[PDB]
Amino acid sequence: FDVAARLGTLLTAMVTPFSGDGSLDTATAARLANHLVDQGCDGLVVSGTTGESPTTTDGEKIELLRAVLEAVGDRARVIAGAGTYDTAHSIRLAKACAAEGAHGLLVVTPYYSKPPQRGLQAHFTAVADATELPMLLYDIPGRSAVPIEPDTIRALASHPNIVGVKDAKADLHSGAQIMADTGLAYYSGDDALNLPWLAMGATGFISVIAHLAAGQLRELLSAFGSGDIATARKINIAVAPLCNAMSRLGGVTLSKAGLRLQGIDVGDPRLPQVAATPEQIDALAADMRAASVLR
Amino acid sequence: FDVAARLGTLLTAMVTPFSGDGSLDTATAARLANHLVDQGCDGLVVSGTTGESPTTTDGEKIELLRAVLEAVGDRARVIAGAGTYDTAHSIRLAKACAAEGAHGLLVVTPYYSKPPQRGLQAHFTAVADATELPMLLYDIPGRSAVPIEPDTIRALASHPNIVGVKDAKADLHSGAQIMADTGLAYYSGDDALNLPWLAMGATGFISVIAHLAAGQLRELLSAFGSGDIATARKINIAVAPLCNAMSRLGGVTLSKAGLRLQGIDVGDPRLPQVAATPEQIDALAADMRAASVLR
Amino acid sequence: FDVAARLGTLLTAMVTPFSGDGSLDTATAARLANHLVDQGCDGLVVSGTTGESPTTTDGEKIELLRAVLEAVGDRARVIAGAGTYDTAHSIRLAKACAAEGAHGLLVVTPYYSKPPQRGLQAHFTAVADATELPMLLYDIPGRSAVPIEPDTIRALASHPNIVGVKDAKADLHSGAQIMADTGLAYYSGDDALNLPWLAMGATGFISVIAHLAAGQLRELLSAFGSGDIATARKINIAVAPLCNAMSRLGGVTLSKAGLRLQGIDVGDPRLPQVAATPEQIDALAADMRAASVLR
Amino acid sequence: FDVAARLGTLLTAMVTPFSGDGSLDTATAARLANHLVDQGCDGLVVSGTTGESPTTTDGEKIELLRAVLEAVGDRARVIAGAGTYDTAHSIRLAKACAAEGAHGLLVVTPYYSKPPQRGLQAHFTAVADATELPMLLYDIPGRSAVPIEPDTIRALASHPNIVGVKDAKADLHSGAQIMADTGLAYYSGDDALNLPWLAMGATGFISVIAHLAAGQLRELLSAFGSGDIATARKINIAVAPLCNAMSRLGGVTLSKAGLRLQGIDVGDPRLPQVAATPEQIDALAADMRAASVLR
Ligand SMILES: [Mg+2]
Ligand SMILES: [Mg+2]
Ligand SMILES: [Mg+2]
Ligand SMILES: [Mg+2]
Ligand SMILES: [Mg+2]
Ligand SMILES: [Mg+2]
Ligand SMILES: [Mg+2]
Ligand SMILES: [Mg+2]
Ligand SMILES: [Mg+2]
Repeated sequence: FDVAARLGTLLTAMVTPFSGDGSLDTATAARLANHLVDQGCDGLVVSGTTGESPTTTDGEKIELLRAVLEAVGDRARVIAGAGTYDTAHSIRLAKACAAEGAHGLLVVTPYYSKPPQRGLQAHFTAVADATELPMLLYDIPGRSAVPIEPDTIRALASHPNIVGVKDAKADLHSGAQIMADTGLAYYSGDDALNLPWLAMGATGFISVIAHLAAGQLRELLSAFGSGDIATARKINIAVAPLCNAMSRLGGVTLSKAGLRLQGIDVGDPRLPQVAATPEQIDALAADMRAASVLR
Repeated sequence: FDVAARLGTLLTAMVTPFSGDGSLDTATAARLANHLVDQGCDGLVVSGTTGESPTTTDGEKIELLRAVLEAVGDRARVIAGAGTYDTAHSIRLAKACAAEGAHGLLVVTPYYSKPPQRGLQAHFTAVADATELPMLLYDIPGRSAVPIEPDTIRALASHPNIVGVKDAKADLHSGAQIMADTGLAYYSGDDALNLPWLAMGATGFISVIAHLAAGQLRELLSAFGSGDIATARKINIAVAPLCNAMSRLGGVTLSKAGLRLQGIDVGDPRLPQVAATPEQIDALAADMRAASVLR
Repeated sequence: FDVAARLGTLLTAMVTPFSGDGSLDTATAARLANHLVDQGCDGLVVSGTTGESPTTTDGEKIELLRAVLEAVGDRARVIAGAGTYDTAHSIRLAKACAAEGAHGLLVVTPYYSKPPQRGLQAHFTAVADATELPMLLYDIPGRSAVPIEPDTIRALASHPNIVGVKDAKADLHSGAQIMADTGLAYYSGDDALNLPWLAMGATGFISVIAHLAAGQLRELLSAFGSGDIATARKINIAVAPLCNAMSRLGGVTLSKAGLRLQGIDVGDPRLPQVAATPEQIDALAADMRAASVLR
Repeated sequence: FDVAARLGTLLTAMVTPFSGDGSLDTATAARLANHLVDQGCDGLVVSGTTGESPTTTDGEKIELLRAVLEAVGDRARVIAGAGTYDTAHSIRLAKACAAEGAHGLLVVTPYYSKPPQRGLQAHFTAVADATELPMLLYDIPGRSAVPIEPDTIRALASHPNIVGVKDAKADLHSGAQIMADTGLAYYSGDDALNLPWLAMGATGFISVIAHLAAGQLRELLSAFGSGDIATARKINIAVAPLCNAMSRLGGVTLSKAGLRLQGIDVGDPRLPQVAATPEQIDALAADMRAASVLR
């Protein structure tokens, strides 16, 4: 299994565009997907956290997945977010996404209900048992309120269909050892730690700021891969203001406001997420100009 | 607004009983509701966290609410959990619960997606606007990954339908000041802090261990309310092993295993929650014997 | 052993007054000690955290202890802070304080170096063996970077000289069980949790805000003791602004600036602690007016 | 100012050897210093955290510094740990260390007392003003209970003697931006993050596991410096078991037990730190064999 070829190296956790009435806008979704791949992404995650998976319906997730596969599926990998805090629901979503032709699944730690580690294991195993797709665990305790503990990640690595981890936990030392011991592929799921994750052996990024700076993140991956760490560091510093704006706004608000500033209107977030205020737009524009992604 | 009369003073966040095949068991739900009210609860919350709100459908929640209202609605207050991380969904569920005849709503902080405080305010206001029912905010950052900050609670207090807070944040000092300044009623949402919350002015408990020890928690409330803090303290120590077991197991696993030990089978949890192991059952039984609610 | 009589019920963790040249001001220490006892304290802790134990010498600690014993030792209990992160030093200081006539010892968890629990346990028992004085553990992981875990506290309880705990860890449920199981006396070491700790069985307070509001805290203890929880709650709200100021400033800065505002100059802190800025004094005076301890 | 030449690139935060009766063992300190430099360290920190700075006297620290300077000062850089939670004491120690011929100073964030940021700034400025030596800030909030906030680091960067940071805070993103903006040199102060810190631009390591594996850490620095990240990553994995053992034991217990296993007896720790148990020695020996530093 060639993870870089099968899932990608630079993915955006793409926003889900909404029309002015809040409804799903698949035409803009196809335009945005083409834009992000043209800028350097070789894969996309649809209905990740940044895609507002909490506020879209099953039917909207499937419509979006279909539109993005049609738009870019012949030249980029399209990974479907399919996990929730409900194992039966997650299985239904995984099967539906496989039926549409998703290239892989991203499955987040069940949030809010804080299952024990053996419940996390049974959950992820049940989802991995539901389809033949390659599956990435998505470890984000800062959102889900429980981590996937290292012993649990290691147990899940023995599943033939679980191929890697999108990490937003930042235990770089543990991830390095898991990668060495199990061959799971790691993706950085926190843009601030993209470069440290590459140092520890990560395959690539599942990025939020790639909405705005995909070309530079592609240059960073290439520079690092060729051993030119000084250039990778310089690019990382160049895009650092975008990580700073992400910390202020969150990925959903940042991505929808930033794309608008770049001339790609993707609508507003759905409640309880909120659109950036005029003052926040002004501060975001300043960071984007500093990062050379806005005139 | 007489919160103690309209919502209760001892509520159980009732489990949702499932049959052996995992389906909803409304017959057992009615039997359990009657048991908990006969043992001392003057209200019940249906489809709270402990009721496995993540893994039940809208239709199951409504069918359960109807069954519990028909069983105990003439002699106890029935509060419906109606909040998720999706504002549009939360509004639909609140309206459906009001149409069934719920006496009040429990609305948790949107989990996982980490909206900003102004998004929380818009979310809670939208849900509070949706029906004429009294509403409790449910502040549990250890599950939802964001708190309701005190400025946000104070802003929401002026909504005519928002009457109180189920607190699982444990900021007793902040809650005391909010109670004093706004008149919001507070309920303890963490059995470990039941007695500290009463000292600070809380109206009562929305309890997990009341599944097993409702009679003693009623005595605790009566002892504290009569001025016999020493006896309230002794009762709190008596039921402390149940709080310890809840820390080990979580409320869902604890409540379903403990009720089975007491002879009221309510089925097992739905994944990703899990039934207690044999070792956990033995340790739980020991705590229940220590708390005089078994054998 | 009568802890309330031997150690007290309302203690101030007294500041150490410094003269204009920075030296120890024992005349002001005696004046302050008399003031705090006259206002309602029945004991004092000298060279606690609030007494700037980090920046005073052993000789200054002994001179302060001597001055306070002379001033109030016949009508109040004087407890000496004697613990550091160095077991040999802690033993030396404990012996010197006992030789001066201290009535008891306060011994903080070794800070910074993060010993394992068995090292903490060896440390505390070695200090407890050094003198025949009664000793309080001081559990403050937010400062020392490690807690005294409950199994460790329970093991230390069987030492005859270890009679209680000054708690700044806020695990009210664990402390309640430890008091019931072991008979250790608890003192609130966090003013915001004074009333919760009383509800769980604490003997009293080792207080910072008693520098400014000792009379009201004595009234709180009396009201709680007589079962007038409504009055205790009302006093607790009345002094809450002082707790808020303490959260902004820390105890050392708050106590020295607040005493100065009340007309009792005790000098300024030693670096790295700092005196309140002009705007901090303005904000502190507002909280003191709200708490009725400043005109 | 050539930080790599003036302070080094691979430093050990060297243990302080004690004799059987616990007294300072300067002959063994000189022997250990020569060993660590021969193995690849080009500098040493004496009386850091791992050097048991909490439990040694000023006189012992100066005797140790004198002995280590005599042993290796002509061919390695000898940095003196000079910071405590007492600014006046820290200044005395810094001046005494400069008088002995130390090549630089390592100054930890004042621990336990939680000064505000302006107090930290005044503290570090006062210590930096006390000598002509180059000085490293040591940011370790997990031990000291307060961080050096980025604004504070940036303010201190302007001091001519403050030349860099030993980081154990792990905010790699902030450290990268600080290095870019100020030119401060960063050293990894947590072996688990050595490789990520190099990726972000760190100058080298102030290491604990270098007591046992200095040769491999030197190879790691050399491979990374030459752009051979794959080899650096493989060496980092090879020594990862030592980082795991550090997490279980702490640096003081690990280093003294591991050196003894290698045939370099440096005595035992001073209370409250403790010597490894037989079971801990067995588990440590397994990790050392895995890392190829024990037969
Ligand atoms: Mg939904
Ligand atoms: Mg659902
Ligand atoms: Mg209305
Ligand atoms: Mg209201
Ligand atoms: Mg000293
Ligand atoms: Mg004795
Ligand atoms: Mg004892
Ligand atoms: Mg000392
Ligand atoms: Mg400088």
